[PDB]
Amino acid sequence: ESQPDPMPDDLHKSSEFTGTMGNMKYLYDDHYVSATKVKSVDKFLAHDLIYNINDKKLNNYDKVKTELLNEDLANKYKDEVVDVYGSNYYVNCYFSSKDNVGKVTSGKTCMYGGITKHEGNHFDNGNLQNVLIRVYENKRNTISFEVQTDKKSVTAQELDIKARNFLINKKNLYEFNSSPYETGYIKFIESNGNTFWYDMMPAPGDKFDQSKYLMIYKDNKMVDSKSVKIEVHLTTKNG
Amino acid sequence: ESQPDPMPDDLHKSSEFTGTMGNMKYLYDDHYVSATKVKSVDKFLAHDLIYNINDKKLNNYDKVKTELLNEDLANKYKDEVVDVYGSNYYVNCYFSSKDNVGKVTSGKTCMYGGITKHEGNHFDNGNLQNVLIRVYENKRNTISFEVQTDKKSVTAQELDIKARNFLINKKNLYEFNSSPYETGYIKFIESNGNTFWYDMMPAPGDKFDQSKYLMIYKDNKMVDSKSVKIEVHLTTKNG
Ligand SMILES: [Zn+2]
Ligand SMILES: [Zn+2]
Repeated sequence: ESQPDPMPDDLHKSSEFTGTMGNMKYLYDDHYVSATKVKSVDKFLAHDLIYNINDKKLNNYDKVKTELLNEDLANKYKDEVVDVYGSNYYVNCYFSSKDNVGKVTSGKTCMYGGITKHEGNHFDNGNLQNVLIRVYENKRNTISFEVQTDKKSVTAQELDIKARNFLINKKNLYEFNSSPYETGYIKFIESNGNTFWYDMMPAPGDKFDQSKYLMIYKDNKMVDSKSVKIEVHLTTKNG
Repeated sequence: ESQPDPMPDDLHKSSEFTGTMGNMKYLYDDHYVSATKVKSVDKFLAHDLIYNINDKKLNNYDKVKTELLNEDLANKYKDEVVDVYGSNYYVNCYFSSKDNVGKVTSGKTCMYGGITKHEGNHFDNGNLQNVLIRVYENKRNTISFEVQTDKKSVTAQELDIKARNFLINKKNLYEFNSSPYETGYIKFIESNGNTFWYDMMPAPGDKFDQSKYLMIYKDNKMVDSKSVKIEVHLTTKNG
């Protein structure tokens, strides 16, 4: 039922990415859209939902569009009061068919998934759940830290974003020019036996497409915060 | 992330099962445990939960034990008000360490999974959701029918039980001595892209172990009733 671990050549090597690593760092360093108790107002294409989410701090947007895997997954959340959490982008972000290619977008932002039902998804006493992350550097458990969440069923996105944010500060996961690591993947292990992973490095080439990379969250995958296990496996550029 | 379709030899052939097919038929023909708004009262082993569920019609039991994949999945539902639906058995059903091998059990019954949270899992107007089942006989769509459920997030077990029950009556899926079909599998396709299947035929040999066969529900797998697709693929013994 689950997805097997990555083989040597299934992973992206950072040395084969000749572009700016700061484009990857931008997506995980204190960067996220967070909304509370909202309902869908409109749709652009059949598989997406548009929301009226305003940026409090920077005020870079007042409307958010999130793409889902298909029409079915979108219509499931169309008229639901939900909470939103995910990594947004502006380059090649379209809300209408009259938008040209290369659009940088003004007060609107785009993202994938990051949707959870509001009703019945929070802890009884208004507490926060601690999720433990185990970090492996060259098959050696160097450090372990905890991220928090107010959700019982949380998207894999929220946990991954919070895990990378910490790693950028503590271990310099992503820097402007490059990365101290050659390969890296975040693996999720559910209490129902299901496992899956995400490639933490950008595809080979001199260009980085943010909207193409964030498609890994399109499926809106969720995990039980109390029982899920998370492992980050990294390998240094040296040895 | 998902499970690939079965290869020719991944499936059980009914001609290689020299036992009584009525043992398989017994588990799906108007046979199921159904409970409403209950909470766990005790535990036998670390991965299971015992409930006070009484049989209304036949009164064959007043206590039910359901086994889950592990301690984590069990402790998740330990203090939750839940609804139960699944296929039960009595042969080799133990509730204590003082139970001998081959126990037929009196007023107690055993099952796997079949657990869903009660709060926030029912349709707004008190309606029932119709789930369409597509039947393929020798790669040919012969018939299509609908099963019903009062749950938004239903276990794969409840749907499979209801699908087989209909097929036993309409197509004689399982009979006492044998089966008109050589192979058969029920495939689930989720709106999140995940797919998985179950083998509908008993393992080769002259003996049928009901408790070993029902372990396919141990993981307590659930699907979104409104968007899930179900396909039953069968092959006749002839051609
Ligand atoms: Zn909420
Ligand atoms: Zn209920």
